[PDB]
Amino acid sequence: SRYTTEFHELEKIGSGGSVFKCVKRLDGCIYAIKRSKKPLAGSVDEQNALREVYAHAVLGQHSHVVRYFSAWADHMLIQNEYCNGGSLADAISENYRIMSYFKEAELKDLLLQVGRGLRYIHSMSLVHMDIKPSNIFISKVMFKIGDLGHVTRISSPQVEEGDSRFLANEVLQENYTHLPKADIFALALTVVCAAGAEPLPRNGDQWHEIRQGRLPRIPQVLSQEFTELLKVMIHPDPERRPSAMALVKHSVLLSAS
Ligand SMILES: Cn1cc(CCO)c2c3c(c(-c4ccccc4Cl)cc21)C(=O)NC3=O
Ligand SMILES: [Cl-]
Repeated sequence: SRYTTEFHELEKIGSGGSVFKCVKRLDGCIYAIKRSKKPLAGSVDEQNALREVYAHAVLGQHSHVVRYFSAWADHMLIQNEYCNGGSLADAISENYRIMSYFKEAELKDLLLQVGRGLRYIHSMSLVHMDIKPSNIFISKVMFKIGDLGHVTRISSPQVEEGDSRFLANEVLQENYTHLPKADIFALALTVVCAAGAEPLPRNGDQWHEIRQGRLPRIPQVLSQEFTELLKVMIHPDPERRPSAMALVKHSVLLSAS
């Protein structure tokens, strides 16, 4: 196999199939390589599997999207940029336990970086559809969007919904008029997680209350300007939320730019 002869496996970094940290023998370099069961040819699962690859391959010029090098094929493999700093989810678990979270200046920088990623994705007429901390990777720290498995075209009539902790009500209601603002809503909840919040609910009354536009408790004092920008980003009306372009140019974020 090309995987075996081309790469030396260093360590398993993800299970689900598996992602390994590998050194390509020819270029000396470390890559994250994801191995999955190859779906039946011409199936709906294969189409979903191939969109991730097509997405990766138009989304390779961006500072805040994980770079793609190659993909090939009873397994499919994708070889991406290895991010040395881990996921934002793991940074956020380490913080949780030590009672020291991202401070406001770092929450702004996270928000702005990912927001530039989404601006790039959105201007490609694409949407990500699973923005959450386990799909933001760290490598000045850099934040990069990864895991392009739910990526779709912006006017798509059918959608695979992302994680329910981070899901906009209108997407759940099957309303895809404003898909870009689903990414916006998930970015805000991602930032709240990073600020120190309790694990987000997956359903039930607390789930609904957030979808009414109310921020979860944040165990630290943020400026009103900043808090207000997070709240508008979870507004029940997707049209009231900022576009990624509006986000990155927002005055609240100027001091991060
Ligand atoms: C579980 N896991 C951990 C990591 C490294 C964090 O230090 C990781 C990465 C990726 C991916 C990934 C996600 C989705 C599709 C393909 C890949 Cl290679 C998954 C990763 C990826 O594309 N780049 C990564 O670093
Ligand atoms: Cl997560």
